[PDB]
Amino acid sequence: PPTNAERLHEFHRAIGAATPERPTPPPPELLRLRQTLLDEESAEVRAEIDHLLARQAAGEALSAGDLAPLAHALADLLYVTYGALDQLGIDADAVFAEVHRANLSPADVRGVIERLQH
Amino acid sequence: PPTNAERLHEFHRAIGATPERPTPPPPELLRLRQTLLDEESAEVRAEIDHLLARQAAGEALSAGDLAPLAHALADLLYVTYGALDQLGIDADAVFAEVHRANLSKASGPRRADGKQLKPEGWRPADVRGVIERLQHA
Ligand SMILES: O=c1ccn([C@H]2C[C@H](O)[C@@H](COP(=O)(O)O)O2)c(=O)[nH]1
Repeated sequence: PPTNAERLHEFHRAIGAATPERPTPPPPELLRLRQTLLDEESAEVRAEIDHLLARQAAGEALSAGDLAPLAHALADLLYVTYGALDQLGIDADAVFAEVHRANLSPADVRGVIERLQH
Repeated sequence: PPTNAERLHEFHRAIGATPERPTPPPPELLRLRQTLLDEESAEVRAEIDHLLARQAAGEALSAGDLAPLAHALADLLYVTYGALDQLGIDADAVFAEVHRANLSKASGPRRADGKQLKPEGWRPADVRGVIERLQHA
């Protein structure tokens, strides 16, 4: 099964978006787009959390189905976060794995980037 | 090979914190996840602003210079995956549904900054149906 990071690679290739094989310093325009998309989706997460909190405050008993907009927005946020890493040429899974290693047990992301060049 | 969502599950088992099926959370837990999302987002925002300033000064960035951004981005994945896992929601099921509906945008126009937009007749992911599938075994 494809990982979510590999899925981003498929998406960018299907839309004609830069998706380099190895870590690649980016043009400013790429950085600016990635910041915009991250701001867009994290605002949507925030708004969907605010709706849940407001309903709960008024006594509503949330159902599982009631979580679908927030889950959708959280997945959208994953999507643009992975997307930033993909457009930088950086294997997100390799960086996530090193972060996970440190949390589970210090993350050397600089070392992962260096290794990804080769 | 474990996915990143499954790694978050492992991490939550290791620290003593999560449901198997979608479960409405207590409000305090929501406020907590928002706080964690807000802290890692701000790190990402400042690091990109950091790199943008260096380029505006004329610096040619190297791949090595990308490590704090890559680190901040992975921390953001971690707490975003963590949010879905504490909700009892399988991130990979949701993501696969979001992904299929993003692939279907390929023929749409593009915004000036490069954002892919939706073509005529596009239809969104049915994340409600994913939740119901997850809720009902
Ligand atoms: O250039 C783009 C345009 C869209 N998306 C994905 C992120 C979200 O999953 C979703 C957001 O699209 P909008 O609903 O905001 O148009 O599409 C990208 O990854 N890159």
